[PDB]
Amino acid sequence: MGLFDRIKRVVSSNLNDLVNKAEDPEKMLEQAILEMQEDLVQLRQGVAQAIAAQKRSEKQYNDAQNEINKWQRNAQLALQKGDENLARQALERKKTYTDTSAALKASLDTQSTQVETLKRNLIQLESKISEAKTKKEMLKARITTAKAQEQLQGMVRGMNTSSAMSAFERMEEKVLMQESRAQALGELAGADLETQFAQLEGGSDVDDELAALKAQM
Amino acid sequence: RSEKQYNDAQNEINKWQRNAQLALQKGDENLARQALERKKTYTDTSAALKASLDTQSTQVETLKRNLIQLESKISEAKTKKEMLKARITTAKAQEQLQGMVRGMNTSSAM
Repeated sequence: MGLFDRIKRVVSSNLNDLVNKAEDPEKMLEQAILEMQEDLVQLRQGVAQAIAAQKRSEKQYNDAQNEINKWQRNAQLALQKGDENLARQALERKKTYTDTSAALKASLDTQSTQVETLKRNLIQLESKISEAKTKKEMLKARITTAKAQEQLQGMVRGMNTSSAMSAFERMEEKVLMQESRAQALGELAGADLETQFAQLEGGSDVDDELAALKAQM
Repeated sequence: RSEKQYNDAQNEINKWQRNAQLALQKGDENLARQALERKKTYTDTSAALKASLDTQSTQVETLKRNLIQLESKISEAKTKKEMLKARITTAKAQEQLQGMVRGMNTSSAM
């Protein structure tokens, strides 16, 4: 058991590197965004359920409030045309209705309080997804730039990592060597001393003539 | 695209402030409260988005500079190519100078 663990760790490292070779940032950076949005959808549906529950609760509040006044008006009618007992019954019912309405509003308040937090959380979700979507577009351009920035960095005369400039440097070297050979075929001939001696006298003639002509003028 | 989104958010912030104006004129306090609450979130979003637009511009600056350097290097290489072509065509016959000396027989013409 102290050896099978090691074997399985080695196998797992093999497989994990075999996979991490396949991952490609350009497509993964978009699949991640896709899944994030797909989950935001379900969160939205949950918030929708919560708000619907709140709406139903407030509708019940409204119905109870309406019936309270309905029974008060019917007590009015009873007292007008009926007797004291009928008004007593109507008022007794209206009391229970008012109690129910107050008790229900007491909870409607907290329901609204909770819905507020839910909506705020959803807003934060949307902001985070937007930021991630911006970063995706930034990094895609970074990728497409770095994929060829090597073709700047190979421009230096030293490194041969860019065959495009390597086959240029080698050709330049070959041409320079060819010209050097053709020229040195002269110093082999022995004309270098003759050229040096001739130029030791001919070099300053132009300057001397210019100076003399300036003096004359 | 990022800066366009910034502009849209900035526009809608003022739109909601104006609608709060209208609510306070004709409506009630709760409507203005709702409008201001929405405008707060819009302003927060706009500021957060500009915070990243800044760095995006910073990166684009470096990218453009690198491209400029690329173009300069290619121009220099293109100049060297034309220099070395003439060097080649000269050295291909400079042997017909160097054979002119009385000693070497490498030039059958002389």
